[PDB]
Amino acid sequence: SLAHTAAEYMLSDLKGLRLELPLDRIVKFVAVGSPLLLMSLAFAQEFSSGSPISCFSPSNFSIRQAAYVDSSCWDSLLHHKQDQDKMKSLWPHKALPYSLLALALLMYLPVLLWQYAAVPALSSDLLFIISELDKSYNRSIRLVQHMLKIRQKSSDPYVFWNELEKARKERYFEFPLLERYLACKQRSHSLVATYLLRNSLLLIFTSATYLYLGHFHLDVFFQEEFSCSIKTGLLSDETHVPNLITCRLTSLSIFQIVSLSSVAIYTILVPVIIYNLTRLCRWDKRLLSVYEMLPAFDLLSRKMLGCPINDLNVILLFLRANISELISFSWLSVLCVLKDHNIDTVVDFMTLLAGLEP
Amino acid sequence: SLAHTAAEYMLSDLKGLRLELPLDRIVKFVAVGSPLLLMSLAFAQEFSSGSPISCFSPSNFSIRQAAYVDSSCWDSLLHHKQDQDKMKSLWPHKALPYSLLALALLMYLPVLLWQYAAVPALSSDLLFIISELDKSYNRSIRLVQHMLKIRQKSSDPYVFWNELEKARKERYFEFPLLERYLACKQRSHSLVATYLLRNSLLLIFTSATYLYLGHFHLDVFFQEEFSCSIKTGLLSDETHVPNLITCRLTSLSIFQIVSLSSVAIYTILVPVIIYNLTRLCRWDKRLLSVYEMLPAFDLLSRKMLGCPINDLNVILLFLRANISELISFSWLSVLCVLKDHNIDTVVDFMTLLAGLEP
Amino acid sequence: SLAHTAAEYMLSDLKGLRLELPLDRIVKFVAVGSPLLLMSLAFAQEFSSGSPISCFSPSNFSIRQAAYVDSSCWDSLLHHKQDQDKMKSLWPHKALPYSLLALALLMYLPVLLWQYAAVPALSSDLLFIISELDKSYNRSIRLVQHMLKIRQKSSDPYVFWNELEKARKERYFEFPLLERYLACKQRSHSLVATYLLRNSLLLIFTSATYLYLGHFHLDVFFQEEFSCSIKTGLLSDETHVPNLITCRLTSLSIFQIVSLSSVAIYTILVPVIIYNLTRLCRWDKRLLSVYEMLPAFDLLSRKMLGCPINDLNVILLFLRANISELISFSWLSVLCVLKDHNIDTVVDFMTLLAGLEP
Amino acid sequence: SLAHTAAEYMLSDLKGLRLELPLDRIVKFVAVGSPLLLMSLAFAQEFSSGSPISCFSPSNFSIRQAAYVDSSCWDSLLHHKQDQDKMKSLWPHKALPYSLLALALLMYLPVLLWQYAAVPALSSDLLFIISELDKSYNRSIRLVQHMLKIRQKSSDPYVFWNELEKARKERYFEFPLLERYLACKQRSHSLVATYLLRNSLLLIFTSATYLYLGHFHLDVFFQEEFSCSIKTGLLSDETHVPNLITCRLTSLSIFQIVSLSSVAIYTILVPVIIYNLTRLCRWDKRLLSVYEMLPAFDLLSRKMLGCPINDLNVILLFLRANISELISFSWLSVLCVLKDHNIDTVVDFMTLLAGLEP
Amino acid sequence: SLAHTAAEYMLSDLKGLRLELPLDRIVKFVAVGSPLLLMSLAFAQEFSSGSPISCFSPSNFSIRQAAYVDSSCWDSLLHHKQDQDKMKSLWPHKALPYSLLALALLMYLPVLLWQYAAVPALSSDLLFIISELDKSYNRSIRLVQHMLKIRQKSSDPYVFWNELEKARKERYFEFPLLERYLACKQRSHSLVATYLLRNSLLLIFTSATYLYLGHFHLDVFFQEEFSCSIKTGLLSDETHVPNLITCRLTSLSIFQIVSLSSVAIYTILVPVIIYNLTRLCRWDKRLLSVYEMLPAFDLLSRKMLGCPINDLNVILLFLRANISELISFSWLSVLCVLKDHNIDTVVDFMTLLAGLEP
Repeated sequence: SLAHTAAEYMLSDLKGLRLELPLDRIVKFVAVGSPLLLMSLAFAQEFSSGSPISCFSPSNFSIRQAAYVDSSCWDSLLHHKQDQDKMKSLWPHKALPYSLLALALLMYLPVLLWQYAAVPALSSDLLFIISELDKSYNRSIRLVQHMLKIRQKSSDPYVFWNELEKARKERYFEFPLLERYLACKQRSHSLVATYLLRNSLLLIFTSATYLYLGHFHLDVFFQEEFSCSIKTGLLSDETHVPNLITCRLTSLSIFQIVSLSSVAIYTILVPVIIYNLTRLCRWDKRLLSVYEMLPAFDLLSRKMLGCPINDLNVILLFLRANISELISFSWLSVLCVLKDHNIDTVVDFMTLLAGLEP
Repeated sequence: SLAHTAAEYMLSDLKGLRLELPLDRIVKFVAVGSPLLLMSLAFAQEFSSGSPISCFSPSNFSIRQAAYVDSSCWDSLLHHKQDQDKMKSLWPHKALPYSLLALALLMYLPVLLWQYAAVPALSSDLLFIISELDKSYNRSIRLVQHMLKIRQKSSDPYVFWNELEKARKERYFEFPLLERYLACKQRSHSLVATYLLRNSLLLIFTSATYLYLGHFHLDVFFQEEFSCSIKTGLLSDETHVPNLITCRLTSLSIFQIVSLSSVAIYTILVPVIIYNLTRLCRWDKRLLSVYEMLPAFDLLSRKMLGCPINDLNVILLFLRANISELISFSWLSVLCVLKDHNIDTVVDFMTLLAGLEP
Repeated sequence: SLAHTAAEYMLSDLKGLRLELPLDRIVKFVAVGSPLLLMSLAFAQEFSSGSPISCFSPSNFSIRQAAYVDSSCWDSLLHHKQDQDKMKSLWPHKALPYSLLALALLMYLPVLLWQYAAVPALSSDLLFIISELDKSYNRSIRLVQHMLKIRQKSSDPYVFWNELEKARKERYFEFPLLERYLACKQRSHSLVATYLLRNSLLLIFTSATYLYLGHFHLDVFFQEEFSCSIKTGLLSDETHVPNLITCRLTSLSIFQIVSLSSVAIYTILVPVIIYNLTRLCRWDKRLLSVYEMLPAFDLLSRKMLGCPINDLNVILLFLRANISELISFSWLSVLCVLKDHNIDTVVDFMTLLAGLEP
Repeated sequence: SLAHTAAEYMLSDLKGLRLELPLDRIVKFVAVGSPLLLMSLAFAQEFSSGSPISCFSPSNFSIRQAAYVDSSCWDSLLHHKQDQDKMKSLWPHKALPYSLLALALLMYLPVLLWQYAAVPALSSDLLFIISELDKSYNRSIRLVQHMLKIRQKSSDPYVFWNELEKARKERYFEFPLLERYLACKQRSHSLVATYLLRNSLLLIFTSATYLYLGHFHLDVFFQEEFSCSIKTGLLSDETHVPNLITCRLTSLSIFQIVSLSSVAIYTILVPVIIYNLTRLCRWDKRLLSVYEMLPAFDLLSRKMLGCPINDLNVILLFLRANISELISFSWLSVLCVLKDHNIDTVVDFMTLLAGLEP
Repeated sequence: SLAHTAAEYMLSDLKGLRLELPLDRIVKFVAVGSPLLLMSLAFAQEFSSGSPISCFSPSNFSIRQAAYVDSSCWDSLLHHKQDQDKMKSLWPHKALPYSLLALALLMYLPVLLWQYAAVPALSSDLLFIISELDKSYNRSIRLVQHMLKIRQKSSDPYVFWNELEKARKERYFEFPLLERYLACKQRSHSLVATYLLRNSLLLIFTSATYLYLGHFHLDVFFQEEFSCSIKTGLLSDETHVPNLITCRLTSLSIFQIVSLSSVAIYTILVPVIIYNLTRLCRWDKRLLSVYEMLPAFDLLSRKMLGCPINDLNVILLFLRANISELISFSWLSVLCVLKDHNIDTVVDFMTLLAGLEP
């Protein structure tokens, strides 16, 4: 079916960076593939419907005549009630796959906008941050690997605290170009617009589905039998039944079940995206206690102020997801025992030297 | 069929770590793939159903009329018993594929929540622990080898009973970071909760399946014949049978066998999960006699006290499966002849140099 | 469906250079693949049409006679209206797949034309320009290295407003080699209009679609029944119905939705190509500030004069996508915010030596 | 068919070691795939059964009435014999594919038991044993070569009959870790239990198949006609045949041939299992003569006593299978001409020297 | 069809050794694939059989009654001839695919027997022989090269007829282990039995096929019209024809064609196997003349005495096939011009240094 091909092409699972959160990933699957899956079950496989409409034609009719009769009403679904002559339409029955595929394709717009308008600028400059925050450790592997050796002969903090203080606050161990970089991305507001827009389109599309099911569905929902007319044109001058009565919809159950499942999936989907939206309303202070002492991570910790709608929010949010690839997947992750003013300072430094990598 | 594609994408069998225990793999495979296989076998392959319901129409009816009749009841299963007019439903016969697919999808949530909420941190801990445990080889044979070489040069107390403290309490024998890490780890309880909840979800889903098969099934089980009505609408003003009796279900045997198989497989499946849960109720003391002599492995056996519900328990359980990968898949495993107080400790030592690796 | 094969072969997704604008790629995709999607949806999958026409033959006819009836009228679509004898044709219903396939294959013509007549000349110029423009490493920081060290010896305006006049006005800082190329390349006007012609081709194609839809469609839009004639030949000498009335078009709905979708998608598409056409109508000076300071990139900002219809426009626009690939972007990226005259001349310098890459 | 997919997934043919006896492999193949082959041939391909039952309905009945007739008997297989009213059922004809599939899944369980309960420990043991065995070469040719080189420099007792004791009881010729390892492993009884259960499960399963064929089959074996009844419900008040006689089974020949093939194949298979079981009842001394002269292989032949039910028997049986991989697939295998006391112990020597590998 | 799958799995076309004579390969291919090809051709593809039996029921019968007539005799093929009551059966018409599949499976037994019981030992022998004979190049040219270099310095007996003795009876020119190995393999008679059985089982199977075609075929070969009986049970008390004559077999042509092709192909195949059997009955000495000059190959030509049923025979037959892989595919193969007593031996010699390879 077309659903399988769409799922293969659409919604199918730099060079190492993770540019997309597992929450948003799961939301994208559960919002895109669900209508495709419902289409696949509905119009194939388990329920081979065959003819979606059946008619109780009079016995005098021939087989070809009955075929004409029950083929001339599916494209003319009109309830010719005796109550003037309010011909109520049941066009959602013939348009259900259309609506499902339209919803499926509408679900793919926000991810396209996120992939097109924000991925390149994000990717290039985060490659810049990862390409710069690897030599900060290379400083340590090349100038504090003897920090123990010059110290170990003598004692007292005069050979601990100030020996490297001017070798950590210097020309060699600094990155002031990044200071201006983060200071300025604190001011810009372009990248947050993509995220908020991505969430808002999914919200408005879910509301659109809600209203669509509210107006057209839920009205012809317990209706299964209607009377149609055939003598409404060139056939009016013929001696046969003026009204073909009791055309029964065979696929009412799948209609009801598809509608109910479509309601339920979006009802359970709604809270996840609002949680993702409120994720950006606060400044995260989970492990900032250790970030303030780390040399390069200190400037991540100091610019922790002001209104929480800034590009630095998104940058740090994506960093925390990429902070454990292979190299920061180290003592950074290992430092879980320093989470419990002269002894805490020296104990923390020996643990830093205990993980002396090579 | 959707069964083949679902089994392909879903339930399809770092870089070396074993993040799943084999019994868990077996139980997830059995509990997930079985509904797929049953629904595939039932509604395809050997028994071509055709139409699940057959009707005994009066001979006056035309072929198209009979098609309308047997199509207007497969979506309107309502037994018009003469006993007022208790219209008992027979919906599960129609809803069986939906029930199977919903059960299959529901059973797969626990593995998702495990792989998302436990894999990263647990993998980090395993990699760290194995990274410092692989060092322990050249710490008992590269550090203690001058013990028997000194033992032959002296006799008793100062050479074999007064050397076991100046060498064991030595800075090349002591691992502070690992001990502090284990001390911090055994206090944490975050990781075990995932294990308990993933098992409890399996139990609660099995109980829900039992409830579903107990209330909806087991009632329409020996019923194969039910009389329907068609003149319950505008067809009331027509000259034909008022109660079309004897619309017969065709797939009753399939219904029975599917229900019985679903009951039996989960009945035999239940005890494994409770066994897995109670595996954490005790401290494993099978081979601690050999850990307590090794430098690094003494710490693992030392912090075995108090209530066993801690992350240290699960981390040891998942480590034990990985102590036999390629490097600890060595002398440690070869140390099987040490399971049978001055001759014991020497005999334990030249066996160490027997497997001197290079 | 053959539409799947066409989408697989056509419209299927040097060695590093990007030669297509992403917006142009999206326009190409939505213009080419859409008619294939409508054709595949319309005549397969969800809607098993069967026979697009049905006939209400008299009951005297046999099965094969009715087969002759409904086969002799599908290929002879002529409404024998009683209003002299204007047999209106109903041929668009038959020719819809031909029209869709013709439109889809017509959409690909501008793509092949641009691929064949633009890319060959374009690629060499772009790669050459990149080859010389990447040279600033051994042009700027090697040749402007003796600026900061020179500063501290002397004082401000006689150390940084006198050595500029000789250093930049010196052979090794000069790039007139590129200057003759760029100057002679702007005299050319043969290739400037290739892009304009490429856009106008698809614009004329869209106009053709509009005229075809407004002329032949939109007339047979609510006509679903018609009376045919069978005794319009050698059967004229027979005793049967002369006007075999009531031939009903069962697939009118598919016709209406495909026509409406074809109108709507192109209606949304039209302004995008106009925007792309207007993109060439102005000088882009968004980041001209950074270009003029760097030696090599200074020439790019230098030659922005005259009418904006020049080849250099095409090179620069297709180059901005390729200028940001790996190397030239890195230096241009590190500045971004810097858009805010003696301190400015130096603060931009230690930023350059902050990112000394090795 | 499902049989093809089942054969694809299951029953499908470290890093170089052979963990399965070829006889056990062919036993597994012929014991698992045979019911799959019978399933594939019986209900597909050559004999498109269609409806496995046919009914001699009265001529007055309509087509749909006959469809109801032959659909209401296949799921209600009950012979309404006039002999009270012993309604003998013919359920095996329906349950044959289910029975075959259940047998197929059942007979594969011992493979899982062997793969899960014995493979890792066996692999560790064999890996240790070959890892130590490969070293035995440069200890009898690199280390004993100065026996014949000294032999011509002297004569008889002190050069060939007294040097074989000083040169055999030396530390370079001793393997005490091996000796203790095999001494401890011969006491264990865990590994043999898995193998004996593996054979016993096959034997019990074959006996269960014999009982199943004996009781339920072999009774409905020459019956092809049975009189059914339809007036056993709401059709009791109807004017039709009270005993619709003569329902004929179409696939009786398939039934008989499948039963005969099923019994015959396992009857042929039985002796191989008991042969495999009794292979453990004796100590194998086929080439023990050559083992006793090699340094490392002497200990293998030394612990050759007592009751043969030990894990040592299994480890040696599996060792002989991998004794010809790439390195022992050499001089040891070449040592076949030494199978035909002063000349014997020197003639066997220069043969070792001639095969000096590099 | 299972014909395609069976040809895919079986009959499908160390690391360099050729362990099968290609005549055996082609004869196995022809003997195994021919029944599969016949099965695929007969019951699929070109000749869409439909139903292998047609019945002439009286016109009073209904359509379902006629279907019961058709299906009540195909499984009860019994010719009720009026000649007492010899119910001659035509079961081979039904059992032809069964016979073809059984024959195809039976053809595979000798192949697996040879692959399992003889391949390892023969492969080991060939590996050892090739490994030792590949050293023979630098033993007749790098050892014997100082013959003509000395022959030109002397004249006749002591340089070309007395130096051929002290040099050919020299340690570096001798391969005693090869001679002893070949002598040991001469007495053994294990591998020859495998080849003899591999041919004998094929002969026995061909004779069995001839007997099968003789006894059951060739009797019902011109019979296509038989009269059956249907009132042979519960139908006896009915009013219809007692002898429902003329059930005509519509697949007699394929029966005759497949029988003729099956007998013809085996008749053609018979001589090849007996030729292969006789191939082992003589010592092959086609190029023994050039073998007796070479150092190591002289031993091979030496041991051709006595009865030709020995293992060295089969070894040399397998050698002559793989003597031309990559390194003996050299001067040895080039030694074709030396096939035409003092000038011959020198002429035999400088050709060796002419092909000095490097």
